[PDB]
Amino acid sequence: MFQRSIPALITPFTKDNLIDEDSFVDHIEWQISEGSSGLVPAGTTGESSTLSYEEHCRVVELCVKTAAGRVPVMAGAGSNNTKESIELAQYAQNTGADALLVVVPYYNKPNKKGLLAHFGSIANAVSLPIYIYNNPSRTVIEMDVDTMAELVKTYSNIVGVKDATGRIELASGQRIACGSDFIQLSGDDSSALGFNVHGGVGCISVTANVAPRICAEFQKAISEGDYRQALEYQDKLFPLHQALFIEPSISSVKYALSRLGRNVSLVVRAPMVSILEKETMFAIDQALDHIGLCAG
Amino acid sequence: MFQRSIPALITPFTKDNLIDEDSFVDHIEWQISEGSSGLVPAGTTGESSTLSYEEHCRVVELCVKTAAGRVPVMAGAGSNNTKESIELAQYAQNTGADALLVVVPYYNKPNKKGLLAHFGSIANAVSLPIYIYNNPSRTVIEMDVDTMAELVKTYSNIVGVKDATGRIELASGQRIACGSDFIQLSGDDSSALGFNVHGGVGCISVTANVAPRICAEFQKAISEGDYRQALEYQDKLFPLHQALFIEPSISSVKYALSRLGRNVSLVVRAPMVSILEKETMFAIDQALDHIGLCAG
Amino acid sequence: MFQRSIPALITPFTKDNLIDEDSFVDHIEWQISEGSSGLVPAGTTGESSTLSYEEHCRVVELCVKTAAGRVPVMAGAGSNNTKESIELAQYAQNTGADALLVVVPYYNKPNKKGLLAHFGSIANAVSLPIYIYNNPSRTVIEMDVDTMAELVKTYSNIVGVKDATGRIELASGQRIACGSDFIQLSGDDSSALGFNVHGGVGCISVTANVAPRICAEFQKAISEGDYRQALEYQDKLFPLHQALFIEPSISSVKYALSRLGRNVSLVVRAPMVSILEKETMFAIDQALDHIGLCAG
Amino acid sequence: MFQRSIPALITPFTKDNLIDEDSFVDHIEWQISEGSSGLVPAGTTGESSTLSYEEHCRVVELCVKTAAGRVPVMAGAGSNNTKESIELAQYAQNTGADALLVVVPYYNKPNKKGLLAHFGSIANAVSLPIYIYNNPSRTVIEMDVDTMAELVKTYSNIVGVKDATGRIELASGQRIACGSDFIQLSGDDSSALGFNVHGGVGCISVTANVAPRICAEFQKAISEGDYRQALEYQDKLFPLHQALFIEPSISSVKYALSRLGRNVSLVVRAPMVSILEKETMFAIDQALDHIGLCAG
Repeated sequence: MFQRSIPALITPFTKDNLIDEDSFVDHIEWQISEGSSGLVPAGTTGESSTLSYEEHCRVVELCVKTAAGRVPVMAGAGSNNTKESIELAQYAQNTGADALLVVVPYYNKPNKKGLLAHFGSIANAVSLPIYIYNNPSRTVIEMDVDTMAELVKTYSNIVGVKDATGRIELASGQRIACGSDFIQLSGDDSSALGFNVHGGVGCISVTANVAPRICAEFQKAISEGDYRQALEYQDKLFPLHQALFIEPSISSVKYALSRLGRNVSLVVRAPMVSILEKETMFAIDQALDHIGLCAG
Repeated sequence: MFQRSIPALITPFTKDNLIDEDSFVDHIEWQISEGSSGLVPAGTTGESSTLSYEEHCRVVELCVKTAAGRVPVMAGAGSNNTKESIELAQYAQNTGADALLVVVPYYNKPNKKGLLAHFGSIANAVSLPIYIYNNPSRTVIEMDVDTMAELVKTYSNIVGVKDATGRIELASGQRIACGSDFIQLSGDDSSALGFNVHGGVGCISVTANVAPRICAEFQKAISEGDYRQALEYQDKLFPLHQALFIEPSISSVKYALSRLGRNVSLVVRAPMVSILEKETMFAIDQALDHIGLCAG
Repeated sequence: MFQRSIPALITPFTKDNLIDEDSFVDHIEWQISEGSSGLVPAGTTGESSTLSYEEHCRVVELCVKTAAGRVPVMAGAGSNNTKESIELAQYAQNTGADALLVVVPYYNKPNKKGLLAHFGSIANAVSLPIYIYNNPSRTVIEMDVDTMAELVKTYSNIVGVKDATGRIELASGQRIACGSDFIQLSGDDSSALGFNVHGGVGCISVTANVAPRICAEFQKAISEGDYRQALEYQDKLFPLHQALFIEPSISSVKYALSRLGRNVSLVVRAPMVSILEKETMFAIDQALDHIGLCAG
Repeated sequence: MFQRSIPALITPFTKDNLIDEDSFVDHIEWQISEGSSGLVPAGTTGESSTLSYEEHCRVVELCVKTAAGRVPVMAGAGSNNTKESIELAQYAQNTGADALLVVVPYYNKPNKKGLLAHFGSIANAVSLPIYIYNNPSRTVIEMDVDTMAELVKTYSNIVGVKDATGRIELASGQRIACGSDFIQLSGDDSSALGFNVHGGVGCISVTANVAPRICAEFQKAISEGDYRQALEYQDKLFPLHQALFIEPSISSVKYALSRLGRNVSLVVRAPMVSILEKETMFAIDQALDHIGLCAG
């Protein structure tokens, strides 16, 4: 269902700090027409932390409605509050999302029993497929392979993992412990290539917001086993993958989009800021030039 | 205003998962009568992450009402959403809190510019004193000393720090950069003794929920400069400090209070769980009995 | 020159704690005849830390003489003492080694200028090609890509890197900064597969000591672009890669060899010990059974 | 036997890269006359890693000879090679050292069983008191409290710890597990103050090489229980402690001694370098002048 290049969509805002619905719809349309194979609205790159409950639901509804069955929609239903995660997940199901992205809880640092209770509670409350989002660079705690495999064995609707660790030996461990039917998606753009050769089938991507066509061509080459061409694409994309997280990626991505001439405002929500250092903007501009996408 | 032993209060719940208002009031009154010098409602140990906005506000209101001016109240007023932080902060001010505890944002990892924007926006929105809560073991990012000093220099109501790093060299750096008038409180029970000799004047404490009298005695000895006596208390308390975070301290504290005969249910909100391993309960019971806390 | 599967050779010892020269020769012969493409004597897996200067030179001499030009020999010349590294490197050159493996200095933690001085001093003292061995899990410090690229640009005989980080995004960075002529070898068995698709051409391997034929077949499949078959080999080898570093790999490898019936004693040198936990030996035995190599 | 301020002595070298025996003797005599209470020759700050066996021995012999029983001498006698450690330890005993400093092995990462074998073999080979030097920021592995206690319980001449973690909670854990008779010395200048209030009785110090009198005064105030006075010294010394490890402290200490007019050359052995950035020298000079150390 989910494969190849899947943007973790930004959430654009107006000058007045409302959801810029027309910008969001346009970005989704453009993503689909440039070759993105799926959509993740209201994830981390979507600024889930600074959306109200209502706005989070609106972002998911609007992504589901816009996509209109053309590509599958994996709605962000992440929080560190299990009851709220259930409510987000049930809203996503009822509005027509195809799957759920559920982050390992951050900040309050549950132990293994707490992870089983969190993901089990969600799995019991919805019938949609659930993807575990493992990102210890943000959550501190990391779901281990034994816990992942136990969840996969216990609950039919826990089907996959967004693996943002960038440690691809884990892709092999997860493939052996959970089975080759388990859907593994990279959550780290710069190691997505190696992640797929170890068993992954796609990438939930920051850079795809900015360069959807080349990211789609990159993932197509991997799926066809043209790993020579995929490396050629890797070498062209890697400087952009890296430039987009010199400073926080949500600000960096929106800057890159405006420099491409897209209808996306620079506005982000505190504690994120839109101001980038001169050297950061130049690193992004040169990485975009290097993929032609700008100057050539 | 804030000094010696200050519990980061638990938020007790009923078997029906409502706020146990009677248990909360009794806990505060017991804490005061045993020597706690101040109160922090709706912090991390207070399960702020699993409280709704209205419950969080109600916990703060109740704590202010119950303290009745006997001890100062530092309300938890911080999330990783600046607008929500301002809303919790302004509620706390209008209901009569004496100060605010504002955590460095977790999960979404702002950069230094974002920290200045976050803490600056909160400081401009209230007139109450603000304490920066630095806990990188939960937030991943760490506010550095230059940023902390800039905030103190820029905003007159940014007045202190909850320093939960456990790296007491930072106490010396913050004392020099921010001034000896900057109020430093330990956020790490096990290193609170050294923290104070480096410049701190108290501890926002997990263990004080369980053992408020001995924790108050420990801090009193420190403020009297009886460091020999403070080290004897340290040796009695350290095993309990340590046993309470074998598993998440929220669950462990409520287990301990229940065992001591306090009217506190075991209930916690997912992803916390109340089930503890037997080896964990055994370690807690041994540390409680070494101190001599069972009335029976 | 160096490609595919290259064992970091163990150094066998007799009951009496001398170098077991006949065992070493036999292990080398067996490695070559099973398909290993190169040899690294007196590296980390070779217990370089507990060899005398004389014994280190003897191990390199004996590996060079045994190999007799059939496969290339990359001699360990690593220490955290630059003068001693020069002496080891010059001995290796004079005895007929084909290249040098030079670890980033451990324990004394030089800064970037110190790394330039260390690797530059060695590059000036020999004409052999030098491979940088980056392993911060043992050295704490990590050579960054700018430093690596500067060394490669400055000195003709710094030609490659043993990259033991297991973070394969670095393979892409090193490929772009140092050029595709730069020889990158994985130093992490479990991520070797993804490391090669990102630009690597081989692996300096622990597991190859134990399963040289399958490791050689694994690397052959990668070099032929049969990444489907390589993944099949990965899934068979990964449990053995992981089982060999539950406890220190030098002890684990020698245990595995004796369980295969090879003439290798269990003896290691303090502070390493030969005693393995029951659960460790069983994890290794099952991983060997899973590659048939034992039971079938 | 060991208490208050104990420099980890630098090893000065000549322009020809020989041991500057005259400079070393003058440094020791100056350290004693300024209040240092003991001496550690041929430790980390003494560039043990770049000394030959015969130079290391000569540094220890000279330090013992020069101290002339006025202050005790704790010889560096530890590498990551147990047999070499025994040889350095036995030399130190036979030349008249009072105790031994034995680092947890670096680079080759023994497990707990290996630590027991390492420290046990050394303890059985000498009758001198042994101090465990725990410095995971250099060794990666960290001796845990259970292992330390087992060693103290098993070997009567394992008597104390050099604890360079900077995590003073470990001081409380070691005091409880090993006994209040276990001698704890800080290995981290910046946290030495809190370390002592948690149970320590002195500091094996980098900064004491540069500022031995004020460091001795600082430690004297602590042992007198004048913690208010100790905090005033902390505030004066902390900027110097910090400035001396902007770049490797070996280079920074010799730079500072040279600037103060001591007969100590700048020479260091690769991979250390004597060249410091101007911003580093400026920070050191400012911290030296804040204390008032320039005679001119």
